[PDB]
Amino acid sequence: IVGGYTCGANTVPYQVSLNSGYHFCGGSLINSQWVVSAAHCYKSGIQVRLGEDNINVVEGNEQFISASKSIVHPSYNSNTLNNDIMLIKLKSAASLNSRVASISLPTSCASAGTQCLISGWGNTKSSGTSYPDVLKCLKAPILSDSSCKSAYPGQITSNMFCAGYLEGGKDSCQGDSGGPVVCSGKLQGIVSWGSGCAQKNKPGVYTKVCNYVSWIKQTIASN
Ligand SMILES: NC(=[NH2+])c1ccc2[nH]c(-c3cc(OC(F)(F)F)ccc3[O-])nc2c1
Ligand SMILES: [Ca+2]
Ligand SMILES: [Cl-]
Repeated sequence: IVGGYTCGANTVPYQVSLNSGYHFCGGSLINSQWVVSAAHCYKSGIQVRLGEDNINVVEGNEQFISASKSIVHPSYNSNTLNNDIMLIKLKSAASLNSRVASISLPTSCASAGTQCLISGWGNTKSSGTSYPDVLKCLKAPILSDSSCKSAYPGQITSNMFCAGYLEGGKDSCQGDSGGPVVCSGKLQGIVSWGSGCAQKNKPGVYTKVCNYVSWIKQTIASN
């Protein structure tokens, strides 16, 4: 997260860290045995780490659970990143409390201007790499479709939305991929891609979760 702030320990209880010997992506806990992340974060050997704040120190509240399986959207396109969403089922269910909790899926899409919270352990420099130990947060608004398409002509599909600041300086970045974009208590986006991090007129692009709720429900109901 570039231009963000320290969230504070366990203030974002649905945030998870996907780990393979190091943190490589974020994700969101939606029920005690399922996590939602981005399809481009897919790899084998994933351990899901819940209740984290400093990812390099065991401080208490952490639950490390292995992934039993990851389900990448069948229409995911790695070249356009269209349908960039993945579901991860946990080997055991997580113990939910106030430090570990799931987030609700939306019943309707969010509109432009909605203020959301983006969090993650990704890079904090727009020019270079500084990876934080603790969770960083950024409050950002959803932009209009016209400004988003004007910023990335021919690259935005109906399953994507832009959120951020056109003046540059505040944005999600590499390492934040797969994590949550929460607006009014509902998971509306997943960190997907952007051109560099916090560059002027190059906002972040997020997977539009309201377009996948029946797919998430049907897939969880059959696995
Ligand atoms: N500007 C943004 N809002 C943004 C957000 C997530 C990103 N994730 C990545 C990303 C970049 C990668 O390429 C690199 F390793 F060459 F930096 C790889 C994975 C990523 O998720 N870039 C990103 C940019
Ligand atoms: Ca820790
Ligand atoms: Cl276009």
